[PDB]
Parts: sequence; structure tokens; C-alpha cells
Amino acid sequence: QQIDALRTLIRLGSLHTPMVVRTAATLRLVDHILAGARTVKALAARTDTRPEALLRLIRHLVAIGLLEEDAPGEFVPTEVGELLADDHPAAQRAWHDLTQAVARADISFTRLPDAIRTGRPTYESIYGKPFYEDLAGRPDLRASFDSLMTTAFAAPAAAYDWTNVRHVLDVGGGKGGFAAAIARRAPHVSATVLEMAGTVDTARSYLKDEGLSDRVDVVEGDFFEPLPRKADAIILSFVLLNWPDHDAVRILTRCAEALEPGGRILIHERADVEGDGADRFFSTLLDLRMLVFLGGALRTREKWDGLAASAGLVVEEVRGPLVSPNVPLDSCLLVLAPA
Amino acid sequence: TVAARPQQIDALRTLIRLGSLHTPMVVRTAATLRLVDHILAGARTVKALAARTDTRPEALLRLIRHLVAIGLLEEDAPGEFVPTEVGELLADDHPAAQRAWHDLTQAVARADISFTRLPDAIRTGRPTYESIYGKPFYEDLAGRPDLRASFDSLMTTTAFAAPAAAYDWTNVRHVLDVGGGKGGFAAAIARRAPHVSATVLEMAGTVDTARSYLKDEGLSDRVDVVEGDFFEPLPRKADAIILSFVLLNWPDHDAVRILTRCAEALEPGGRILIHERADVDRFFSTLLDLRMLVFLGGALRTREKWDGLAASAGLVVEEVRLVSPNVPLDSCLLVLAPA
Ligand SMILES: CC[C@@]1(O)C[C@H](O)c2c(cc3c(c2O)C(=O)c2c(O)cccc2C3=O)[C@H]1C(=O)OC
Ligand SMILES: CC[C@@]1(O)C[C@H](O)c2c(cc3c(c2O)C(=O)c2c(O)cccc2C3=O)[C@H]1C(=O)OC
Ligand SMILES: Nc1ncnc2c1ncn2[C@@H]1O[C@H](CSCC[C@H](N)C(=O)O)[C@@H](O)[C@H]1O
Ligand SMILES: Nc1ncnc2c1ncn2[C@@H]1O[C@H](CSCC[C@H](N)C(=O)O)[C@@H](O)[C@H]1O
Repeated sequence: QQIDALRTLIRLGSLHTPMVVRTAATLRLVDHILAGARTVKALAARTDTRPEALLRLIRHLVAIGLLEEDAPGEFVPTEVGELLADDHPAAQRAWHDLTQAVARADISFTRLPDAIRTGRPTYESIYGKPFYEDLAGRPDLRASFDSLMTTAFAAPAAAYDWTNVRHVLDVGGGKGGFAAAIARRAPHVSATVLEMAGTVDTARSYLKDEGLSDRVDVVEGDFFEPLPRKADAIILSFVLLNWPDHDAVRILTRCAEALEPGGRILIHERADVEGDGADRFFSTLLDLRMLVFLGGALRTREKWDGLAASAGLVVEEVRGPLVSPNVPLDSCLLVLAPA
Repeated sequence: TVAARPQQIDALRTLIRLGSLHTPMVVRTAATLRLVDHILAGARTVKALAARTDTRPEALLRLIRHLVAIGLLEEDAPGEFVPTEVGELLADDHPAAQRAWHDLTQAVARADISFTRLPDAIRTGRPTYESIYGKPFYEDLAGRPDLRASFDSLMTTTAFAAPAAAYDWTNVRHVLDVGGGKGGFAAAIARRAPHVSATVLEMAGTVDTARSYLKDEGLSDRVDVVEGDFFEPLPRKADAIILSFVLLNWPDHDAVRILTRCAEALEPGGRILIHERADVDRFFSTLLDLRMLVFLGGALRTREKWDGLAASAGLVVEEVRLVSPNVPLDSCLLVLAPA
């Protein structure tokens, strides 16, 4: 009765289990196993690890249900464990790779009390630069982050009607997947992706390869500055949660000043609601991630109305639960009009 | 179109739970802020909680949301949070001391940061603690008396009566508890066999806490305490020399160094008693074993590994007695004799 509470709490507060997974991801272990390395001796060679040490790590991967000893000395991935394959469409190996952007950013959680004391992010205290200024100097991290955010925008593009939309402006649109999804849904629409340096190059590649350059262009810029052009739909897809309140209102005010008459601003975000249930585990992961990464947050409908009002907008409507293929969390789309 | 397959989303939701860094650090933050003690002391609103914890209220409520989601807190009344049964273990007076084991300002939860560089320990085989805090574990503690004290308190959580009944002290006159901590093992023995005297061999600072604890137990007359280094010649000889949760702190060559010192300190017909978990719930065995890796380059050891280590120091494993208290992990007692 009390040992179960004791076993639960130790298990909840255990730091070695998440880091065992992340180490297994960074080492590309499941890939090497599926590539024919069953033993510790071969796996340790492929992963350039000490065999004694690798086995102790494997012992825990077996214990938490990711690896299984099928035949003596041979380890294979379980059903959950196969999701650590590098070509799995959930991209969970890349999400737990300590060399890529997100899992490297998750070290900010080691200083959570600081962020709770101040409400301000800890990523800078660990890595010396705020997140996006750090990506701007680390082309490997900029590259790996941009590919993670693309893990296809089909549901959010169907939740809007484009018939009288002429141009679309995807502010912070990453690689262009949302803009490309729109262009595939409405052949008359042209779009522009306003993105950061480095990201603009891979946004132009993806749109070229989609065959859509003749319709979706890319502008490198800053969305706290005057936006490059006016549009009938200004898209904010997973941007505003990166930002404290005054910075989100800044972005919105810039998006409002670029709205054509009858235009709209589209916030495509997870907005936490009170009665999620078992869905709160992943809402709180994102929200806390936004705190320690950047000082941003997930917002409720009440908060958006205040943000929109501060930016001279108003929340017309929210389109219901939007389901994406390989996420644990549905998102939604808020339609904003001039106040 | 988008296709949401539950069995995939369940395994995906499972893996994210396993690799998530925020759940353990949320717990660790709750323990360091002493959140459960404050709620018990009459702070129920997040306002009073933030005032007692000196945190930003909006940031504290976002931490509580995950605490509620992982089942350590529940919302009795709106804005009113209380510790669940599992969460009650975070109370500082609880006998499992779980809040202190998760206190980021105390020794163990602080040392757990070594896990953030686990791939380094798996690639190279020895600890990462020094690369984070500037010194190997016990040298760090010698310069931080708060951590020295904090660690010593933690290790005291029976009071060693369980493995004390496992040895027959009839023909033991004096006992040397090498690295004996506060003296609980010495005291547990002394309280069980009134003829045996004892000498505890410990480090600076720990000698004071051991000395004072052995006086408040009515035992200064019987158990002596000597400050020393067990890599050096032991201060005197004994009929039983205890190594209780010492050798797992050390790689193979340092362990045979300690064992040699004990064999050289043996009275004729004397024995060396190793008190540890002999590697064979695997979840909690792996925590200690991997902790000993990233903390100190140590490890749990199977019996066959003990035979080699014993031989290298001129010892032989005489018998292995499986103790079974009520903690997650059961300890064993290896008896070692000269060859
Ligand atoms: C919340 C669950 C979710 O599935 C929802 C959504 O897919 C999402 C996630 C993660 C992130 C971002 C997302 O939008 C994101 O924008 C972001 C960012 O801008 C800057 C740094 C990290 C992140 C980041 O880690 C997913 C997740 O697995 O963990 C939080
Ligand atoms: C097997 C694990 C166990 O559950 C049971 C066991 O009592 C034990 C634990 C923890 C520690 C030590 C233990 O012996 C221990 O000796 C030690 C040490 O010598 C030096 C530094 C840290 C530690 C340390 O953190 C418990 C635990 O909570 O997980 C490891
Ligand atoms: N100051 C700034 N100006 C322009 N873009 C910025 C910016 N600060 C952050 N960003 C961009 O905002 C994006 C947030 S991630 C959003 C990606 C994409 N819109 C999607 O829905 O998947 C990042 O790609 C980052 O490059
Ligand atoms: N070089 C050294 N000489 C003497 N003691 C040492 C030492 N290096 C580490 N130690 C001690 O080894 C102990 C390991 S923790 C074990 C404590 C006690 N035997 C128990 O069972 O609870 C620590 O108290 C630490 O102070």
C-alpha cells in the first residue's frame, strides 16, 4: 500500500529513465538493432560505446519495456520501442536525440525552480544565448529544429475557407508546410512565408520540391518589424506560444496592420482547456517547455480575448478539435478580425 | 487524409511519458520548494503557496497543473490544492524522506544532473559528475559541508538491524565499519552484541555527525570514530570489518584497493562483510547501478564478479546471505575470508 506510493513517486521523480531513452535515441540503438546487430558486442561497436556500460543501459531499456531479450544475448525492440526507429513517421528518435534542438533544449528543465521563481526562461543560462538567437548561430540546430516542427497540415487547412482569399501570409511559417497545404487545397491562392535566416533556405527547397514555387514565395525577415505585405489571411501557426504576453501582442499588432479589408488572422495553436483528462500530461509538457525554452505559454480562450483586444483584434470563432496524424495532442484554430 | 490510429497513439503516448524530462523535474521542483509541507501548514490557495515558496504565482499554478496531472496533487475546491496519498510522501517528516531525495539543493537530487550527460558515461564508462560540478563526488562534498551533511542524513534512510542479525558475533571482539557513515551499522551491531566494541572509519565532517549520533544512542563508550582514508592503512585491526554500501561507489581497481586494506587489517580468523545489492525490481536495481556509474564510476556486481574482485585482493567469498526489509531493493551480505 505504502510501498506502491513509494514506488510510484520514485518512478515519477526518476531522472535516469528519460535520459536512458534519450541516450538510446542519440546512440541510434534501435536502428542498429534493426540493422542486424543483436549482441552487445556488435551494438557497442556500431555505437562506439563500452560494452559493459551499454549492457547496463540495455538492462534498463528492457526494464521499461522498450527492449526485449529474444534468445540469449540478443535484444530486439518492443512495440513501443520500434517508435525509436529513425524512419518512424512519429520522429520520436529525433525528438529524443540530445544532439538535436528539442532534447538539447529540454536540459532547461534541470533549472525549473529558477523559471518558477521568475517566470523567465532558463535556456539562456545553460547555453549562453536565447533559443532562436542560439539557433541562428548553430546551423545544425536550426536545421534539426525546422525538420522537427514538420512532424501534413491537412486538418488546419480544411478548417478554413479560402474562396475569397487572394493571398496568404504565413508568419513564422517554418518550412512552408501549412502554406503548401493551403496551396494544394485552393489553386487560386498565392502565399508568402515570412521566416528566419537558415529556415528560409529549406523553406524554399520544400516549396520548390512540392512544385509550388510559382505560387508560394519566401521572405526572410522579422515579425516584430513591419510585415512584408498585406494579405486576406495572416497565419500564426505555433508562434504565439513561444512568446510572453507583450511580445505576442506585438506580433498580433503587426499582423493586424497587414490585413487587407475583410482579412483575417489565423492562430493555429494548442489552447489548453480545463477538462482535458488524460490529455493534461502533454498540454503541461508543451506549456512548461514554452516556459523554460522561451518564456512563452499555452493560453486559454479568456487570455486570447485579452491579447486580441490589446492588439486591436477580436476572436471571431474557434474551429474545433483539429487532429494531426502523429501527435499525442489535438490543436485548434482561432479566427481573429479587426475589433 | 489524416489517419489517427489509437494503438500507435497509445505507444506514442507511452514513449513520450518514458522519455519526458519535465515530470521528474516537476516532482523535484515540488520537493525543493517544499510545496507539500506548505500546503499541509495551511496554505491552500496558489497565492499563499507562491508567497511561502517565493515564486511567481502564474508560474506556480502551471507547475501545479502538471503536479495534478501526475497525481501528486488534487484540487479539492477551486484554487485549492491538496496532496494525494502518493503526494503525501513529499511531506518532509515522512519516514521515506522522499522530499529530501528529490531536493535539488541536497546531495543526491543534485548529483542526478550527471544523468544529463549519460551518453558520455556509456561511451567512456566512468562518471560525469565532475564535468558538471568541477570535482569528483566525494571531493565535491569535502568542500561543501551542506552537501556533506545532506548526503549523510540521506544515507541513514530499520536502522541496520536487518543485516545485523545475519552474522554471528560470538567470536567477534572488535568491529571496524570502514566508511560506516553515521554509525548505524556499528550501533545496530553494538546494540545486538554487548561484548563487541567498534570503530567507525569515515571522512571529515561525517565523523562529527557519526560521533554525535553515537552519543545520543548511549554508545560512545562502545563505538569509536576515526577520521581517515580507507585507501590508506586502516587505523587498527578487527575481527569483523564492514563495507556497507561502500564498494559499489568505486570501479574495480579502487574496490580491490579497499579490499586489500581490509584484508591487511584482519585479525586471524577474521572476516570481511560486504553489505550491498548483488545484481541479478530491475527498475530500482538499475537506478542504483546507473547512479553509481554517472556519480562515481561504480556499479552493482554479480556474485561471479565478486569472486574475481575477492581473489585480486587475496580474499575468497565464503557465503552470501535476501535481507528483505520494506524498501524497493533488498540487500545481501557477502562474507569474505583470506585465501
Ligand atoms: C505539446 C505536445 C506536442 O505534440 C504539440 C505540438 O506538436 C508541439 C510539440 C512540441 C513543441 C512544439 C509544438 O508545437 C513547438 O512549437 C516548439 C517550439 O516552437 C520551440 C521549442 C520546442 C517546441 C516543442 O517542443 C509536441 C511535443 O511533443 O512536446 C511539447
Ligand atoms: C537500489 C536503490 C535504492 O532503492 C535502495 C538502496 O537503499 C539505495 C538507494 C539509493 C542510493 C543508495 C542505496 O543503497 C546508495 O547506497 C548510494 C550511495 O552509496 C552513494 C550515493 C548515492 C546513493 C543512492 O542514491 C535507493 C534508491 O532510491 O535508488 C538508488
Ligand atoms: N522574430 C522572428 N521573425 C520571424 N520568424 C520567427 C521569429 N522568431 C521565431 N520565428 C519562427 O517562428 C517559428 C515557430 S515554430 C512554427 C513553425 C510553423 N509555423 C509550424 O506551424 O509548424 C520558427 O520556425 C521560427 O523560425
Ligand atoms: N576515501 C574514503 N575514506 C573513508 N571513507 C570514504 C572514502 N570515500 C568515501 N567514503 C565514505 O563512504 C561512504 C559511502 S555511503 C555508505 C555509508 C554507510 N556505510 C551506510 O551503509 O549507510 C560515505 O559515507 C563516504 O563518506
